Amino acid sequence: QEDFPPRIVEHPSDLIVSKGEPATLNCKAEGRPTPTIEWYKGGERVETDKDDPRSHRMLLPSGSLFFLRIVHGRKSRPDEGVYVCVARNYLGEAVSHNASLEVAILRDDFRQNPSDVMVAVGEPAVMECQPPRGHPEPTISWKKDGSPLDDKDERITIRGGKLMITYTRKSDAGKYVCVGTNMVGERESEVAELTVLERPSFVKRPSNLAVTVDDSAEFKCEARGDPVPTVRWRKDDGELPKSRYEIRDDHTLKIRKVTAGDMGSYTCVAENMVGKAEASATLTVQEPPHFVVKPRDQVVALGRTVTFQCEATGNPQPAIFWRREGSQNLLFSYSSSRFSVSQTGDLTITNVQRSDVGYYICQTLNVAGSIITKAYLEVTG
Ligand SMILES: *[C@@H]1O[C@H](CO)[C@@H](O)[C@H](O)[C@H]1NC(C)=O
Repeated sequence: QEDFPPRIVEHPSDLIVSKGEPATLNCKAEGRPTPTIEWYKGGERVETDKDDPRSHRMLLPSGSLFFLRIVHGRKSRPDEGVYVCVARNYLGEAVSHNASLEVAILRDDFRQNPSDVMVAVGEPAVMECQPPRGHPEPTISWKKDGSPLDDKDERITIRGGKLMITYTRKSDAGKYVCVGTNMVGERESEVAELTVLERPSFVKRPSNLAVTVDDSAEFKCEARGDPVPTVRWRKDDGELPKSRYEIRDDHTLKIRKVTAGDMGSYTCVAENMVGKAEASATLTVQEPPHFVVKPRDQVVALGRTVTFQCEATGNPQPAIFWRREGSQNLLFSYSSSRFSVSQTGDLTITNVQRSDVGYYICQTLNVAGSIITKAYLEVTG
């Protein structure tokens, strides 16, 4: 067929190429005679090996341009740019579509590094990140203690450049890093430790104690929490007894040679940086009984009613009971008879008879002590 002008069949395609690696910008054209190919970087002639065999750019018989390496530095940049191939034969000129030849880049320092988080168990946890500068744009991923982290958990959600934990479990604690990845490689960010702190609480709390005079007293107290909580005893109404207290290694409070006045309430206090827990117990000093009111010997006329007063005060409130001098039968606060004992301790004999004559013993007792006193009854006409 009679000679024809050039017609570009294949055009050069845009290309992003890794730091120092060969590149190929394809360009095929038809025409008779075979059209000579020339490359132009923004209109300027590209000096190839088919111009000077010292240039790192090679023009192929297939009309394609091969780059043996990519030149990108702080002083020179002759490979990066916009290219067009031109097919020229006996009569005619063909110009192709343009193509880009950009160097792939990925910097070191991050646009935003993940920061540490100190939360309580259950509180949500968020982590912010932005990858280091890079073209094409780097893709964000996360790692927990070397191993890669997944969105798989219902709570864990990775969106854009954020990490969200809806509720924290102790198991989420650890060292976290943000990974930026494009074609150049990977960049692992700065370590952002996440700590799951527990508020203070009591494993074993104090028990209310009743202890008599001169005996020692013990109040047990064990606490938990992360970080390990400091444990310190209080005295709600004053201070601890100088030279009479001792805080053991187990955290238990001991008051030696107890004397009334110690009688009150003591508090165990557990405290850490995330919270504070308190627990109370009372100490009961037990004083032996003493007679407020003692019965007095009295004469009652036949058939009338007599009351013998007996009132006592001790710690705890001491119980009271009567008994006739020779008898075994003990009289308490209610079968019924003419004899009765009031709640406060008084004995009342109703419709008296000559048989009722004699001493009536009053007896008070509590865990600490016991006291006795009597009074005579004289039945007359
Ligand atoms: C590349 O071709 C486009 C048309 O697709 C044109 O807009 C642009 O100016 C050309 N680029 C250069 C640097 O000449």
